[PDB]
Amino acid sequence: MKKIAFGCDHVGFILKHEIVAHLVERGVEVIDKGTWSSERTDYPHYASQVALAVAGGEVDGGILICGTGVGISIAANKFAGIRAVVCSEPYSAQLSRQNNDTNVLAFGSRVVGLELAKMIVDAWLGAQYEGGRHQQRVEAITAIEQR
Amino acid sequence: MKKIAFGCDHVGFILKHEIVAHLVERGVEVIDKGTWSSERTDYPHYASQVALAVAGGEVDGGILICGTGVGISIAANKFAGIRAVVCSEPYSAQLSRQNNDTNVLAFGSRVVGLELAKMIVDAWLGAQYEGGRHQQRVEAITAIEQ
Repeated sequence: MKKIAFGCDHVGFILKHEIVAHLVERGVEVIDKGTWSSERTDYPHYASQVALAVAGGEVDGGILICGTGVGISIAANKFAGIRAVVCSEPYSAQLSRQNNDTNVLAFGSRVVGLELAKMIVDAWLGAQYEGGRHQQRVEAITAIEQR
Repeated sequence: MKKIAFGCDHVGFILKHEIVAHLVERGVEVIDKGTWSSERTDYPHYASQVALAVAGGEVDGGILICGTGVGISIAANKFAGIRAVVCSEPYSAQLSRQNNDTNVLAFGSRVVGLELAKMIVDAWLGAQYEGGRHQQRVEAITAIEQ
């Protein structure tokens, strides 16, 4: 995860500058997909921008923030080749990389505070997909897509 | 949410008996898609069973349990007509009903303890979808499905 496409709605935006700064500090190139203010806007559009960038290989992964991260991650997961984890603790983030090869992480600005959110990001970026027995399971997910 | 399709893998199974018993205590009729023991099994199959039930209108919603809930909910979200929330607290569950009309709830037997899980289930079951400005956003999720 060297370059990441970032997206958020107006509610997720409250964490944007700090999370972007944290990613730059961790040495990742952030491709910013918006939004750019607290002006009311629709989360599915930003989900699409990040998801398209990840699925099309222009970026290694995506990070998405809304009020809870849930709606924005449901939208992302609708795209083929996207496996998005939403969570409020770092164990789920870490294991989803290890077992599910997640390429998109989401969380909620009204659920997690900033420093917990930073720890979830670190746990996600720090984990490696373990393949092995988990591969046939991940392949089952793809099969669901292409039916 | 009067009829719920339930599914889990062998790790999610550690919460099955008490979560199913709790749904029944709250007057929910549970359609059990398995699994039925702690023998190793693959979570995508139980995701499909629940998703196909919800999508085909056989039940009102779905509940899924694995180690974290994430892989099983990612699988479920790949099905047309499913909006699945995974979480480890009740706020996300509740708001996902209110704003996103979620029809599947997932959580992790290795992430949340039993009584917190019951509270998440209660919040999800008790919340109403509010429609309004949210329907446009939900319609956009469906548009991605095509």
